[PDB]
Amino acid sequence: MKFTVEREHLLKPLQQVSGPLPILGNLLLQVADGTLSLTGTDLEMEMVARVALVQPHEPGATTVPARKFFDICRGLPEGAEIAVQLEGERMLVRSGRSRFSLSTLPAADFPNLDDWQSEVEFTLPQATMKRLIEATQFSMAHQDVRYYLNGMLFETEGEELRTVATDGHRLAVCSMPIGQSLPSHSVIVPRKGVIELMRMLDGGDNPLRVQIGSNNIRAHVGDFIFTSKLVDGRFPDYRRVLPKNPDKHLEAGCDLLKQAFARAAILSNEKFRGVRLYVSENQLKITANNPEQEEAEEILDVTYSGAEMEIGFNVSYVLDVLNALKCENVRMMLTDSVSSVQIEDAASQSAAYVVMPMRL
Amino acid sequence: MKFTVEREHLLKPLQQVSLPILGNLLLQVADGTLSLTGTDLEMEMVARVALVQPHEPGATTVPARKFFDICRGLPEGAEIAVQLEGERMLVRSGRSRFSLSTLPAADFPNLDDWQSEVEFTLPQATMKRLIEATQFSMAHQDVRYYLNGMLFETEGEELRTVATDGHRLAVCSMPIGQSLPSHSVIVPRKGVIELMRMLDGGDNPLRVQIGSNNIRAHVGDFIFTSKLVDGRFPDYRRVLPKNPDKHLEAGCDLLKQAFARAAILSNEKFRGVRLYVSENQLKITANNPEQEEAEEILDVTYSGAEMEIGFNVSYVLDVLNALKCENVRMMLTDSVSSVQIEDAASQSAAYVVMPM
Ligand SMILES: O=C(O)[C@@H]1CCCc2c1[nH]c1ccc(Cl)cc21
Ligand SMILES: [Ca+2]
Ligand SMILES: [Ca+2]
Ligand SMILES: [Ca+2]
Ligand SMILES: [Ca+2]
Ligand SMILES: [Ca+2]
Ligand SMILES: [Cl-]
Ligand SMILES: [Cl-]
Repeated sequence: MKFTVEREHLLKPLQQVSGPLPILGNLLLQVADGTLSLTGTDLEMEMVARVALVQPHEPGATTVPARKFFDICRGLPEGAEIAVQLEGERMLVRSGRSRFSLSTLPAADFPNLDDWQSEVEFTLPQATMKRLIEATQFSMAHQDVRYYLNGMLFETEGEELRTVATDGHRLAVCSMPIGQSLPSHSVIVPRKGVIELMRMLDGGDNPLRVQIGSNNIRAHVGDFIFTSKLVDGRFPDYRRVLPKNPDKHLEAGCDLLKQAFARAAILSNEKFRGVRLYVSENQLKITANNPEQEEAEEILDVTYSGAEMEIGFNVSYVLDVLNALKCENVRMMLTDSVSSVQIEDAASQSAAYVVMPMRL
Repeated sequence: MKFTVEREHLLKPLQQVSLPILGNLLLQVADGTLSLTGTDLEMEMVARVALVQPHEPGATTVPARKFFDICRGLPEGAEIAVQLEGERMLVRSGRSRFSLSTLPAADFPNLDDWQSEVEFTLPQATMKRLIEATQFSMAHQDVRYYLNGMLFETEGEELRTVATDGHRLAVCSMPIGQSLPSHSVIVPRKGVIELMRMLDGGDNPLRVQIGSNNIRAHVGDFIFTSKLVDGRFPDYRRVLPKNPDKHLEAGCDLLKQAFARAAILSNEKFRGVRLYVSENQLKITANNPEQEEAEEILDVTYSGAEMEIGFNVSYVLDVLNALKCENVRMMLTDSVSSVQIEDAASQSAAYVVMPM
């Protein structure tokens, strides 16, 4: 196995196949039919990056320490030529008067995911999948014993793809039309897989092809192919959590709302983070207090014409939402003091967020 | 106690000054000035803010982080009205209202009074230079406590910093244009951090006062005071190689990046690399327990005798990173002695690394 390649034709592929038993700490390298393939895996998911070889090359395959190899390539100067050749049990890397000899492990020992058949497929712009994931990712659970929440639901229905995330306390949903007729279907992508998928998306003109099997998901964009197992479990139904008829709409500028809440949060309970809202004609008042009896109060002009009411909620969750929206204006959809709140960009129903009420 | 001040005039001060009462800031309105004081009993920062609007005298103590976070949290151009009521300190701006808990000003600790013995003035940029040139070589948590801080030495008209952990050393000397006595104090690491943090970067000069057990720095409307560390700091003069007459010169960034690449295949714990010097060439090698190997060859300016020597590469990289320069000079003795490293264009800082 031998190849010579420009440094910058390796770095993005290396970035993608690297991670965030010891062979899982290596990258599989393969030279075949004019192409260098690099694969990383943690047994649950895998990334394959292909790079065209325009310079003389010789076929073969090995595995090499991922972090050391990446760091060597990155440490070489911009534009450097990197010549690689297998020499016994070692991989030799040379560029200029810099030389390196890395340990290998056999390509035969690099683990594969089981083979599987694709049952649902669709293509969509990368920007669209990026918006879907970014809209909801922050509401996924981390390491909950309810293992099926440590991930994101992907739901196809009609011509729409939808993502849902919840940690069992708060919920995020995003839906976007993708212009293809789809079966009604849903799967749970593990949280790490979501993150890896997200980082594969450069926001470019390459279309994204998604293929979903009964136990796996695959995403293809240009020179990259990502494959992950699905979480084998039942996701909760997002539909029963959405408020039925939130008939009291408050609208206000996102930043003003966010800044008022961030100030109020400073004097809220450090563990439970409850803040109270008092809504009246075109006016919102936010209060917070803590066990030390310190108190915050914010009054803002907003748009509102419903009946007066008050509601409490977790200010950390509400701030998470307002930071995810990054938009001009926000809509808070209210029912009463004992019902959840749904929050949206005032100018788009594509993403919605639900936060539980708190009795304070 | 009442004041009303622009957000812009509180923020920098609050940031500079930021057992329960140690978590609070002491606020004092007296003689048309707001004083803000923060302390951890070892050191203290005081900021003075002139009050151009109506105000009433008095003092209290309030949670530092919360007050800072509320003031920062308010919008550009906010006016911040403050008054003691209770028990509580009220902060108001726009239609944002806050009630904070207090501890009595009477309880706020004072550093003991002390007398200035040595005093001088120098530019902010010179103190920045002195500290950044050496800070990275201080020990962290060494049982020789005085190595966890930084020596500040006056000699002739020079102010000098020295930092060392036993394994490598940094020294930097700068002229300050005043006749100074010969004196040395050791400033604790925390104090060195704060001393740096108060510069700022404007053209306000720094005024330093040194006592037998304290150092004080005045810049602008801020006064920082720290206790000193006792103990006998080593003599940089005995650490400098007596006659390192083998002189190698190389590009700083070229040299750094070569070491940084070799370091990848050095032992993770011991970090050793080998240097082979010969006529106008440097070879750097490294290897690890997995028998992986790195080799770098660089063109350098060298016409001394050949030799080889081992070093902890993290120590060398620390030096090269702290030098912000075009070319470096490595000054060698033999395979079992230290190396001295300087900017090829300046002698005002020097670095010493022990061989492995
Ligand atoms: O080890 C010792 O007993 C003294 C005192 C601490 C600093 C230091 C010593 N000897 C040194 C030799 C070299 C360097 Cl870089 C620093 C030091
Ligand atoms: Ca992977
Ligand atoms: Ca449609
Ligand atoms: Ca294009
Ligand atoms: Ca209040
Ligand atoms: Ca070595
Ligand atoms: Cl004022
Ligand atoms: Cl010097």
